[PDB]
Amino acid sequence: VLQGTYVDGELNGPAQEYDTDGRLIFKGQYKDNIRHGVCWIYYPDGGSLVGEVNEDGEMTGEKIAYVYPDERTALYGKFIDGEMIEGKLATLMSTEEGRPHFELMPGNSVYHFDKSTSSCISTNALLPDPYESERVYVAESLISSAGEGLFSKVAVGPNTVMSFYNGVRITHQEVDSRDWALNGNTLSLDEETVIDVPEPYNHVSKYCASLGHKANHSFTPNCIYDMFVHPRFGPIKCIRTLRAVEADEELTVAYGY
Repeated sequence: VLQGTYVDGELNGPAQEYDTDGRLIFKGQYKDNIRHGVCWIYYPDGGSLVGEVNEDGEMTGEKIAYVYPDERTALYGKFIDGEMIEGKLATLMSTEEGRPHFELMPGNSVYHFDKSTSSCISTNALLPDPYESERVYVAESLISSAGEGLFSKVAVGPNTVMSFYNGVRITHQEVDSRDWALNGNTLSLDEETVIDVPEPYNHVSKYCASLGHKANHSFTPNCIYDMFVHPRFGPIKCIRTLRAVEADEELTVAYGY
């Protein structure tokens, strides 16, 4: 559903778009039937993309931003048609009138869209996700037979995205062909895809771009796997709290597949 102001057979002025479940997914304005000015695109997971659109109404420019679900942490910079070419870490300081004002964080790390393949998990296996690194850490699990576990660095309420589950993308068939010892870290993304963190990447000294594969299974979990559109990893899953969680609590999830 689209709701917009129309002047002379054409959309002109404020407009909002909802998806089937009724979630607001876009807020902006149109000019001559084309999106115009500063527009906001919201993803079901709470993340968003904001910036002045180009003349074809596309999220293309040098001052576009992807904003994480805390509505504060952002990756600011060059995007073409919504795909991040080069984003730098920043903080959304305020939104006077329609527009966001960003403050860059110190540092030289730049981020870009880097969806994985069957073989390659990442062009920067050791560049941590900035939003996740402030929320969780890996340490020895309190489940005895488990080994390492994922813990919260801070206290947060229900429905909070804490970690991302990225990995190589392979087929359900390949996973169901050879077996068990190699399937420790597989998660079904969709009917056609399975995400896996194999080989040497299962260890944080070798891969720490995302840490979701570290959460252990539990039958009374405090988190859940959820779909997530990430500006660097693409369509993946994230780990979201099911209830309030205190600082240093182990995060556990129900079986995915």
